[PDB]
Amino acid sequence: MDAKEFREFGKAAIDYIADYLENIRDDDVLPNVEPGYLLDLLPTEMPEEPEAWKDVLGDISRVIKPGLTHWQSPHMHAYYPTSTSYPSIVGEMLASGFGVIGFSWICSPACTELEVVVMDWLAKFLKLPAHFQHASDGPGGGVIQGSASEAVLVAVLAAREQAVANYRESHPELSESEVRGRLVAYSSDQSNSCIEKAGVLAAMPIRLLPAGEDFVLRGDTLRGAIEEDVAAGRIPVICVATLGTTGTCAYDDIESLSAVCEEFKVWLHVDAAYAGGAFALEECSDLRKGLDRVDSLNFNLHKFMLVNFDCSAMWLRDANKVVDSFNQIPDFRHWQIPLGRRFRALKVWITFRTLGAEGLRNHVRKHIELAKQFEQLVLKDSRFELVAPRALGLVCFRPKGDNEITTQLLQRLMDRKKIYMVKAEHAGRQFLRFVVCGMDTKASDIDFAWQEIESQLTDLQAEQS
Amino acid sequence: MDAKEFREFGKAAIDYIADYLENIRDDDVLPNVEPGYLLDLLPTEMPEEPEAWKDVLGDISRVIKPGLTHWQSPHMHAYYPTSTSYPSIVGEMLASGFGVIGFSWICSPACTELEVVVMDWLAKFLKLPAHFQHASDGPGGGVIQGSASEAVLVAVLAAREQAVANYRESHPELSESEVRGRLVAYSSDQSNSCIEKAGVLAAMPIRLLPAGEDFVLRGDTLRGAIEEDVAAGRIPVICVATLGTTGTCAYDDIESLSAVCEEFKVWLHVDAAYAGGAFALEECSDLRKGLDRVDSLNFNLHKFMLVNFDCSAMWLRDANKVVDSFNQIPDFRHWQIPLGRRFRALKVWITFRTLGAEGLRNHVRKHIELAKQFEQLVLKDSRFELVAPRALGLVCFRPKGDNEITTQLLQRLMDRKKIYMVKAEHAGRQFLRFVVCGMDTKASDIDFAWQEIESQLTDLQAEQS
Repeated sequence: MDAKEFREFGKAAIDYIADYLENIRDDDVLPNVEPGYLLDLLPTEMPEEPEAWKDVLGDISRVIKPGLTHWQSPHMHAYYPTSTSYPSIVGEMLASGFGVIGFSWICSPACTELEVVVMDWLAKFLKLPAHFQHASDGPGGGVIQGSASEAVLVAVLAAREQAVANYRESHPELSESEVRGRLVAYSSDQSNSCIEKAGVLAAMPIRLLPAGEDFVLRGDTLRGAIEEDVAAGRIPVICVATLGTTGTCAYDDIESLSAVCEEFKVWLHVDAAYAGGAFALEECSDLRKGLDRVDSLNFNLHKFMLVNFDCSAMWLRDANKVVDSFNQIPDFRHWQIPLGRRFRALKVWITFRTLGAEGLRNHVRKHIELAKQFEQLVLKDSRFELVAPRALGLVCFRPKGDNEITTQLLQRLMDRKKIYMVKAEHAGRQFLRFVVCGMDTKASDIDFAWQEIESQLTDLQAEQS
Repeated sequence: MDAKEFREFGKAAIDYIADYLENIRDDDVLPNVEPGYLLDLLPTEMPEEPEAWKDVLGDISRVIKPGLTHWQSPHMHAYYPTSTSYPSIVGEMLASGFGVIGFSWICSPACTELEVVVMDWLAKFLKLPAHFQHASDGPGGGVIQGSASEAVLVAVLAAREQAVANYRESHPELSESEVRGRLVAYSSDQSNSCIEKAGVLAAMPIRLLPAGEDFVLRGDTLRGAIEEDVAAGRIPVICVATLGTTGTCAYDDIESLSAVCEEFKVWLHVDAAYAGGAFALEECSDLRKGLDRVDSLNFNLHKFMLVNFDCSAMWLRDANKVVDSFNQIPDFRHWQIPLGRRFRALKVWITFRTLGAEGLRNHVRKHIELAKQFEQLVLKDSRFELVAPRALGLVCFRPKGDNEITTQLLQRLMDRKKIYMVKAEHAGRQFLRFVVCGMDTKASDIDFAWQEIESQLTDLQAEQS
């Protein structure tokens, strides 16, 4: 394929995407196809001769799209968002065009330096402690990772290596086997499953300690567990706190956990994957309490920043601790698991610049406003109740009565495919999570979701016989 | 930013990329800028109001491009390729437009099913054993990973978990601490650094066993080491063999390593990251010896398949072994380290279809032809010698005489920035690696590189005083 054919293919693809995104709420958010549908539609060998890009592009709509759940839709309410943005799509495409890999400065200087610059930009925008800036004096800095799962994994592995070095150096009569077999780490029982999986991958136990009734993990619980461990001759390694839990968007108490952690020399990592965005807002300032005291923190730009999926930010208070475990312009291949790296800073930069900090703040505030609107609908309706206080873009609620009303209502909504929600459960009680996900989400979209929900409960209950 | 502004931005970006790529050999492949150049050019805060995309796009050329090493250039000879392709850039952009995440089937069915289909396509094209196909009876199948570092890490971690389960279940009097502290794994001393780093991350020793003079690791060496270990009460876990070593593109002997590995119940993973592409060629059939006997294998599509960077394929003989360690349509989040996944199959599919298997084969054969041309130049010149036999797109060679002639020649080439090569070293002897990397690479490009090299040695030697 030569350049002209590329200009034409690419231009038609730009048109295709613009028109997919502008018109997205006209399509069912959930797909109607059965597992295996695609396998049946597509050949079993790659074509021997080259196919025309018009035919391929037409196939996108014919056989791919029907098998998509549309994440970019205002009607997607199921999980924390990916919602991308136009500039982000252009930036990623540009990056793909350069096709450069940043495993060292000379592999391309701009890859690395632009990462340094946008991570500092983001740290200022999120009102993060100064020491998280590269430009700052000190070893602190941020790095773009693939996902929050990877950032959590990095922090856990780094803490495990620093622990087994600080200990074994302190007590060389002990073998690595013994020390490593004595390591223990902690988190909330409300933490994301990526914490657990990191425990498995790190070969280190992660105790999921009970959060309160309010889904908040607290310093006294952690202290208790750590004393229980230390007393037993075990070595406390890292605590992974969560700001913005998956279930209710609960916030662990970082001040008390922090005091405890400094006490016992425990690494404290904060998974802010979703709620990190709200750090940018003065009215959310409470969410930043204790941040000047933690070791590392992650936030997913795709979740709140309108940078398309991939793109997790991780700031370290002291990067040496990672670099020493895995092995002035930073050498980022040492701040990460893999060796090569994509040029992810490009799309981030393009998005920050074309949106502006004002646009970013407005975007977060708009999600908060839409969720507030939804909550008002839940509150006004005598047949529904709130299960948790509203937080950011998330409202947890259920129809009053038995869990099975929740289950049946959700099944009806699933089958209709007009909006997408998932069920959750806490202390035996099942509920529905409504999250505002849209690139384009408007008040009328919230009204649409509520009408759909409210309707389906009306019919559900009008059928009971 | 609304849709019209996106159509215009995106279309201009398509033009920008097409014209960057068609005209790329007109620019120096290596950048002339100093570390810190970009930090100095760019503001220290994100703009508060939104910037115009024309201004941003113009800045790409002004401040980004000067800080790029141009990987897509025919004049990039330094490392195994990333070379992307036009259709791949369009596909990735399309994927970004959907902005979907495949952490489960329903998160989008097409994400997963298309992955199944292109991994099978690729397995047939690479003449891989049938059992590596999803469609095949049996638990075998492939999965797209982020990089070869990740695929190697996955295989090592999976092998470590299966080992500590199979053992501890066999001898429950032993604690996990003891078993885990007794684990040992193996590789070549010529293996990629990602093997070593995987050892560190996996908390498992990886013995880099001496390859022969020919840079090939052999079954007898592995047997020796494993017997040395077993005798000492240690548990052999995994051997990571390499087809296509970084230094010389050497090939470990997979048949003997295989026999040894089956003997001791050792997981055998093959890192084929680069040379995997040549599996598609009948004249390369020897490279596939023993493949029906290994556990898992990785190949980087970006290296030989013209799919842009990211995109490593990993096939498992039995996927249960990974799935059981980390935790019919496969559930791919279990075949991997992270939880969410990008829709990477889309660009792969678009590239396979628009290129054709014929185009892919021609591409690999063309690299082989260009390297053969280069080697002929080295051989005809009385002042240069071959350090290793030519393999695929790689020729290792040096100017005759002391290592310092190699060093000085490389420094001259670096300073000129017309072509990019790196130095290597084996058994005290330093040499130059010439790899053909180009999307567009032509015979005249090979002639260009040789003229540059040959010239610079002539001047180097004509200066000595």
